[PDB]
Amino acid sequence: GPQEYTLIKLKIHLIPEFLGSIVKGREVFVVCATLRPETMYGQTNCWILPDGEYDLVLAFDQKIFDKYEDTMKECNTVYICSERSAYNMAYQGIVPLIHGREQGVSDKLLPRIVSLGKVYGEQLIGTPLSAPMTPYSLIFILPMFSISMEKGTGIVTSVPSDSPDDYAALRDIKTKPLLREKYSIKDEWILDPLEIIEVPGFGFMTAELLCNQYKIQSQNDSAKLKQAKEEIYKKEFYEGILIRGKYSGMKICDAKELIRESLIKDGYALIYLE
Amino acid sequence: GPQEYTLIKLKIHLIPEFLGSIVKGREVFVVCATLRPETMYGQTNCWILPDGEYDLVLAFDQKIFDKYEDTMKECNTVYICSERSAYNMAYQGIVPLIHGREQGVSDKLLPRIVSLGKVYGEQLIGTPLSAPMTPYSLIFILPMFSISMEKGTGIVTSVPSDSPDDYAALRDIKTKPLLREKYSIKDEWILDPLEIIEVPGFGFMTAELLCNQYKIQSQNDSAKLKQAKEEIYKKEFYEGILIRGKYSGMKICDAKELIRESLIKDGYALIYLE
Ligand SMILES: CCOc1ccc(Cl)c2c1[B@-]1(O[C@@H]3[C@H](O1)[C@@H](COP(=O)([O-])[O-])O[C@H]3n1cnc3c(N)ncnc31)O[C@@H]2CN
Ligand SMILES: CCOc1ccc(Cl)c2c1[B@-]1(O[C@@H]3[C@H](O1)[C@@H](COP(=O)([O-])[O-])O[C@H]3n1cnc3c(N)ncnc31)O[C@@H]2CN
Repeated sequence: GPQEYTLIKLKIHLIPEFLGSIVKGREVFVVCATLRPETMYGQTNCWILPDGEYDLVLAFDQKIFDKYEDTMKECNTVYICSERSAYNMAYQGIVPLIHGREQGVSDKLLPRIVSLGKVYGEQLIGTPLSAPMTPYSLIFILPMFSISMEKGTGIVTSVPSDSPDDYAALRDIKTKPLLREKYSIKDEWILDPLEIIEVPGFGFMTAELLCNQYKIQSQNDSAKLKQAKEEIYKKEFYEGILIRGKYSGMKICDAKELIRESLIKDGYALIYLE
Repeated sequence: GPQEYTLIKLKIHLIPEFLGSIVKGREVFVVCATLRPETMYGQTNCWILPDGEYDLVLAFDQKIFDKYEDTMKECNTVYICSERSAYNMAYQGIVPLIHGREQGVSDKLLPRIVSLGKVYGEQLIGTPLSAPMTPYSLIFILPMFSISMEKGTGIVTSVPSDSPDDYAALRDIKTKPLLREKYSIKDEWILDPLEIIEVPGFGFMTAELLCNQYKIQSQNDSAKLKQAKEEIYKKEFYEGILIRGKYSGMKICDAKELIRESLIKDGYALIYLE
């Protein structure tokens, strides 16, 4: 590193009781790291690690505070993310830090994030979200088992048309009916992929082709997925043509940063480094 | 961590040729991390690791830039510090980042610091510096061998009256005449300690007493130094009375943050986390 990402804010549309008691009326967002802001037009769902443990982090609504109470008064926004990502967010001014009282005495200043609580990925499966740019009104949180808690926020947005991982993990849900009974996954949470990008070689549903081309059978086949992902990434950046949005018609390489800046302008996204 | 520090900017008063060719007319500062902003009244010298390798980092004069040339135009300030500290500075907005061209292709953004070059601590020994708050007009860079390159910036300010390390390392220079011949250390670079803080138990030159009390013989006796340092730190914060500056008369615990904020206001210091 360091590597640069776009942090995508997915707004919880209906906050459940178990969070509502802790967040007390604040806006809550699930926050995902992506390398591909231009693909937000094709989001079908959101991915979380079922046994991942995530923080409920107090965030700026968009200086290190001395009082917990003043931060709590001044921030009306919570981000669900890995503790680890929250610290990176803090260094970079995205969430507040306070001078913590949890250890030591007043002769040292120990900056800490304000974490209201802890939440397991499992508990969030089924949560409705307003996401930017996708035509779907609401998309839903679903389990992905390939998620590393040591990268990004541990939360990942799903664009199955142009991500081999996302295609593979949604297919595992679509086929394996034990998986759906287990996590109590309703049918209406599983949304259809969307055509968003033309790749002149492969057409408009490039992730499925590549998953067939590498003979990928589930989300777990990581060595092959890695090869699919590296191929799709470069070919789509240089040769992919957007068929959605303001920059419809343009190549990804020419539109990507413009799309990213409009998401940032509109409050859907932030620049993030780790 | 994370731990909070004050970054002290020590301005090079006479920039030598070997740096002048690389920095090309820019203001240069040597940057030190301290836990004790209130002790800047007693600075006698600055400490560097002789075989430490430091960056010449482009800094804001006080958004990730796409062009090296625009950063170079917009920044007239260089900070000498460890590469590692510079990255922390970058995350925290203290020095610019650029989208680097050193590896890969334009499909990924790789934020990098702008390092003009490399410099060994040895090469800086004898450099004259304007430091804040000390009565001395100029203080000088000298070698300290206990410095860890994995902490702070690898550069440390020297307050021998109230730091056991600083007292011990200056004494090693004062006594050991081979050490002075080796690094070519002139006499006029070795400045006398200054009384700055009364500790009701020990008086006004508390570091020397403690070095005697722990029977500390050189800067290398780290296990004992650790005990001296932990004792002096807490006793001075809670019981130490300043005899210098605007808050002369006051206890350190009441003056410390006020002093720190005035250094920040006046452009001598910055808040720094690692
Ligand atoms: C690798 C190509 O990634 C692609 C390719 C196509 C598309 Cl359409 C996308 C992405 B990408 O998914 C996120 C993020 O961008 C990408 C970050 O990859 P890097 O190795 O951590 O640098 O991996 C995914 N990611 C982020 N955090 C993750 C985590 N904790 N665990 C597993 N995967 C994660 O976003 C879109 C929609 N998913
Ligand atoms: C430990 C008490 O430190 C004292 C005690 C008294 C006084 Cl008057 C001072 C400090 B203190 O010296 C710096 C800095 O503050 C302190 C940081 O200690 P922590 O363990 O890295 O958190 O250690 C020192 N330090 C910073 N970076 C260092 C490094 N890379 N290597 C060795 N020591 C370093 O500042 C003043 C003037 N020197």
